[PDB]
Amino acid sequence: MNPPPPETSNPNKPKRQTNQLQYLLRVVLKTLWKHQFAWPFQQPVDAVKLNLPDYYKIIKTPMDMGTIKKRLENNYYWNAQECIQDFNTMFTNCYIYNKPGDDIVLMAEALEKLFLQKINELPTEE
Ligand SMILES: Cc1sc2c(c1C)C(c1ccc(Cl)cc1)=N[C@@H](CC(=O)NCc1ccc(/C=C/C(=O)NO)cc1)c1nnc(C)n1-2
Repeated sequence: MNPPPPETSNPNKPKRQTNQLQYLLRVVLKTLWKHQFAWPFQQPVDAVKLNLPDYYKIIKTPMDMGTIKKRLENNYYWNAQECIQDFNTMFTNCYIYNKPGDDIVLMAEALEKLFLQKINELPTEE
């Protein structure tokens, strides 16, 4: 069975808007989301439909861009680092579960290259 998805709303979690978080939505997420290779990462891994019964035995901190998108739209984060960590968790999970040269790894690598290029221009905090 699939686990519940990561939370995207929690009144107990401190949060704010920052210009860096705005950039993470308007530049970083938008750039990756529209990419031809985005689709496997646009929602949680459905280990039932994909017949990956071991997925959530290996991947204990799942993350995906659907979750990130909702978190950004909900202003769920306190700082840019929290959101950058979610992106890196997503990429790392893919590399942990899969193997070098797999199609899904090539897709993650293409998205990660753009992620790195955009994060390199993260604005200074206002
Ligand atoms: C909806 C999702 S989420 C997700 C995947 C898919 C289809 C994929 C995946 C996505 C795109 C591509 Cl091109 C190949 C595999 N992988 C699995 C992991 C997975 O099933 N591995 C086995 C697998 C199954 C089918 C193919 C098909 C190739 C093909 O060319 N189809 O004809 C290859 C390996 C995986 N990991 N991390 C993520 C994220 N994924």
